Amino acid sequence: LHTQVGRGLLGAVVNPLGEVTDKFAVTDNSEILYRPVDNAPPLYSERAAIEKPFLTGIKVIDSLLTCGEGQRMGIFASAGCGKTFLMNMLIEHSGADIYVIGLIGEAGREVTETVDYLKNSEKKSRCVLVYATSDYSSVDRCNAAYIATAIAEFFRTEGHKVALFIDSLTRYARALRDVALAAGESPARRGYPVSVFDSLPRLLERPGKLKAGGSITAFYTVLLEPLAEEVRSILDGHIYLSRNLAQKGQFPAIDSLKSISRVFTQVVDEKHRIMAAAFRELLSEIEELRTIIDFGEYKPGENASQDKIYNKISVVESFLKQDYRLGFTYEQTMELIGETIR
Repeated sequence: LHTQVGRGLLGAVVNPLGEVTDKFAVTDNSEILYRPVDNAPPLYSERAAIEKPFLTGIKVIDSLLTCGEGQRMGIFASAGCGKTFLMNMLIEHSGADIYVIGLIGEAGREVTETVDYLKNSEKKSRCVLVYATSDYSSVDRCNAAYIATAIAEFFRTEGHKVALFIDSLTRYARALRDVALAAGESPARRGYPVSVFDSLPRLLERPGKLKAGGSITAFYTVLLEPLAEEVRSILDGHIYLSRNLAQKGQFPAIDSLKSISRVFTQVVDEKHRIMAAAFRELLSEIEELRTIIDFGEYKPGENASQDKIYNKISVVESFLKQDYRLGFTYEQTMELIGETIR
């Protein structure tokens, strides 16, 4: 019910008991303080309105799905689809002050995959990893998410721009269902006033930007295969990783036409907003021609409008794809997308 926080956790891997068990980086600072894991959410009067962009360095996101400081964004994918590789990019190419990663219920050579990644990351000195493998109990698998959030909340009160990753909400929700059985309750025959099922919106309401402090921009992963629609109505947007786009060699497999950032128009300016709308129309026209092509109905020179759209497919695909080791500045992204829409 209380856990370690502070700058002394930077570079450390913490287990569901709040103990440091490993380090992927060692830091000068030793500050270790103690805070409760069940913090209340910010009153509406303490939250600031989301109005500043959280740049990710990912071209399709920064242009068409622009995130905001304090936003909570879902990442929806069937494994895999590359959900883990997209998050690695989000860590590597964004510009947060501090990254806090929570691996819930993952097999556990998965955690070493991530520790090893963090061990070689340029952001190693500003990450904290909280983990829970599959051997740990459902109470412990749940507690990893609560501990990661409390750690992130401390850094936000200190004024830091924090990014939080919970992977995954699905296995969290599964462990959450197991915990509910201990209380005698199931999704249909649920408890009141306290159900573990309503622990889900409370955990998700903790991110945001404080008027008197920093911000927590949170990314929650959801594994596709009903959990997704409730999380969908709680969050401020969702990124959809497509089984189709991965098989065709498009990474990141983000389907822009099925993804949205609801604060988009509050966090980019007008000259951005016009280019994004024009590009979204170009994608929609490319898909419609794909189905004309698959139907064997496209013939060059027959329809000048289709021919122009056809010759744009390669430059749009070139903009969409991104080498996972490459990050792009906002100016670079807007310059590239404008040439695409030219």
